[PDB]
Amino acid sequence: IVGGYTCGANTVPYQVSLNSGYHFCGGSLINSQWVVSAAHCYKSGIQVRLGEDNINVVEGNEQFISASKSIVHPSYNSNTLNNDIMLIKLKSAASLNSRVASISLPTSCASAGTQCLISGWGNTKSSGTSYPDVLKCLKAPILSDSSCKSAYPGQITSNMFCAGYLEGGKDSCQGDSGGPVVCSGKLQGIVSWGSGCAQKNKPGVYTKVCNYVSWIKQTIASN
Ligand SMILES: Cc1ncc(CO)c(C=O)c1O
Ligand SMILES: [Ca+2]
Ligand SMILES: [Cl-]
Repeated sequence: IVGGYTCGANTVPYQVSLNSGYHFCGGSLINSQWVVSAAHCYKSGIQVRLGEDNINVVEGNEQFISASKSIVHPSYNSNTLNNDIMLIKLKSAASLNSRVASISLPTSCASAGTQCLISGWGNTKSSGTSYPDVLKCLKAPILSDSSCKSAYPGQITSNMFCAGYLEGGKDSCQGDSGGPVVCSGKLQGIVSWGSGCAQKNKPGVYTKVCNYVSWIKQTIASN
């Protein structure tokens, strides 16, 4: 996250770190046994780390649970990042509490200047490299479909939205991938991609979760 703020320990209790010896991606806890992330975050040997603030210090609220199964979306395209969504089942149920809690799936999609909370352990610099140890937060509105398409010609599908600021300075960034965008208590986005970070006219692009809820519920109900 570039130009955001320190969230505060466990203030984003649905935020997960995906760990293959190091943090490589975010995710969102959607019930005691399931995480949603980006398909582009897929790899074997995932440990899900819940209850995390400092990803480099054991602070006392962590639950470390191995993935038993990963399900990349049937229609995921790695070239276009169309359908950039995957589900991860935990080998054991997370113990849900005030600091480890699932985030509601949407019943409807979000719209315009709906303010959203984007979070992750990604890079905090635009033209440098600094990875934070504690979770960073950005409040950002969803941008118009027309603005998003104008910003990224021939790249934005109906399964994508832009959120952030066309003036730049505030954005998601590398290592935020797969993390949440929460708008009025609902998981509406997954951190998907961008052109650099916090560049003018190049806001973050997000997986439109509302398109995927029937697939998420069907998949969870049969696995
Ligand atoms: C610009 C930019 N924005 C977001 C992400 C999230 O992964 C990445 C990397 O995957 C990136 O390069
Ligand atoms: Ca920790
Ligand atoms: Cl910078």
